[PDB]
Amino acid sequence: PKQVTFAKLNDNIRENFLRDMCKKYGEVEEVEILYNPKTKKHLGIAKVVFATVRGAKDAVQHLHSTSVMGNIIHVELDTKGETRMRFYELLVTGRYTPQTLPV
Repeated sequence: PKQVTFAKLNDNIRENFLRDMCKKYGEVEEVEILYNPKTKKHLGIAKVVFATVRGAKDAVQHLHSTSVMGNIIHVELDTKGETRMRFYELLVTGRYTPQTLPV
């Protein structure tokens, strides 16, 4: 369980921002913001894979439900990205918006 899913990220948070915020908790191996692949709209969700279990755990512990860039973000362990997959489906089809995603 080294993979973490972020949700309700402000659309001014891209890879450099999220990498910087996650490196405080441990080495970071992959960071990816998800977009609508046609319109390029930021969907507020992201994948981060940490080098260690401890990095992912500490990042979730200290970032979940914190105020970042003016709203409360959602951060959770997502071992195979299945939770983020459901988030993606709902967001990229416009069933919800990035800030109204049920979490």
